[PDB]
Amino acid sequence: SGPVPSRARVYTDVNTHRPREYWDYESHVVEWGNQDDYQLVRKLGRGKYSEVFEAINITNNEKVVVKILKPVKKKKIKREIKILENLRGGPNIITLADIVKDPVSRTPALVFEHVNNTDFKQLYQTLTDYDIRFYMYEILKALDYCHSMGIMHRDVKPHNVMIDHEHRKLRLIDWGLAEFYHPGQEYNVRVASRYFKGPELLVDYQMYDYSLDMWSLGCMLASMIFRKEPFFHGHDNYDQLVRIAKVLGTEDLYDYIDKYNIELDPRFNDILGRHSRKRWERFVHSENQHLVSPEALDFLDKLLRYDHQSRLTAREAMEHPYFYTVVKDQARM
Ligand SMILES: Brc1cc(Br)c2[nH]nnc2c1
Ligand SMILES: [Cl-]
Ligand SMILES: [Cl-]
Ligand SMILES: [Cl-]
Ligand SMILES: [Cl-]
Ligand SMILES: [Cl-]
Ligand code: NA
Repeated sequence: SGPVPSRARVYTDVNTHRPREYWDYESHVVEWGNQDDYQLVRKLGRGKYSEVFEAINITNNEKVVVKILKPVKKKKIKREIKILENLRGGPNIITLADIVKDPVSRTPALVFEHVNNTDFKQLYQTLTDYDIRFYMYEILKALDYCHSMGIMHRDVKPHNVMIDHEHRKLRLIDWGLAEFYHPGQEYNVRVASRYFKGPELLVDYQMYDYSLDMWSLGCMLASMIFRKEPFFHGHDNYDQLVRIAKVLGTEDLYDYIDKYNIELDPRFNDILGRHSRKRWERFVHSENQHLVSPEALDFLDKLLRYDHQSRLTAREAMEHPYFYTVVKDQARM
C-alpha cells in the first residue's frame, strides 16, 4: 500500500476558496517591460537560477535590484512572478516593482525595490539574545503571511533573509522555489539547500505543506543560539538524515516512517543505526550559553520534529514565551 495522505493543520483550503487565477500561474499573462528603463550599476551575487545586480531606474533615479532569470522552464518564471504579485505588500516580503525583458537577448528579469545586499548569514553568528528573538519574530511575520496566502517558500535559509541591521528591517527573498499549497498535491522533494531540508524531503514524502518552512526555520534558530553553522552538517542528502537522527534519535524517526507508511530508500538501512534523542544541553558551551535559555530550547524543540504535523505553525511559534519581550517592546513602540 502507498504512503498515508497528509493535510496542512492551518490554511488548508485557502487556495480552493480563491478564484482559479490566484493560483493557476500557468495561465498567468505577463506584460513584459523594457529592461532599458534600468541601468545596471554592479553585480551583487551569483545564484543557480539568477544573476543579481544593483541598478538605477532612469525615470526617477531610484535604486532597484535586478534579478536576471537564468534560462529555466517558462512555467517556473510565471510561478515566481505570480507568487511575488500575490504577496506584494505583505510584512517583510520583498516588493516586485517591474518585470522586463532585454530587448536584444529576450532574457526575462525581475526588478525589486532596493534592499542592502547584507544577507542574514553575514550577521546571524554575531547577534545578542534579544536580536535573535527580534529577527526570528520578523521572519515569522513573513512566513505566517505567505502561509495564510496559500504559499510555502521551500527555501528558507540565512542567505534568503536580507537584513538592514541599522534600521532593524528584514526581507524574505528568492521566491523562485515557492509553491502554492493544495490539499492532496504531491510536491517535488528536490527543493531547499541540503542543511535546511526537512525529513519529509530526505525520506521522499511528497504530500508536505507549509510546515516544511518551520523545519528550515528551526535549523536557522539552532545554528544561531548554538553558534554551530550548519547545525545538521550532512555530507550528502542521505548523511543529512543520519545527522538529524543522531540528535532527534531513531525511535521518533521510525515511528514517523510507520505513521505515514513511508517506503525508506534501501541506502538508509545500514547508515541510520540506533540513536537516543539528545538533550539540547549537550550543544551548550561557554561561547554560546548567553544565547541559550529554557525558552529558546522549548521553542526549538517544537520546530525540529520529524512529523511535519507536530511542528508549530508560524502563528503558534509567534505565541511562544520566547517572544514575550519582543511582543511587549513592539506594543510599546
Ligand atoms: Br531584493 C532581492 C535580492 C535577491 Br539576492 C533576490 N533573489 N531572489 N529574489 C531577490 C530579491
Ligand atoms: Cl545577549
Ligand atoms: Cl544559507
Ligand atoms: Cl513541486
Ligand atoms: Cl551535524
Ligand atoms: Cl541526553
Ligand atoms: Na543560558
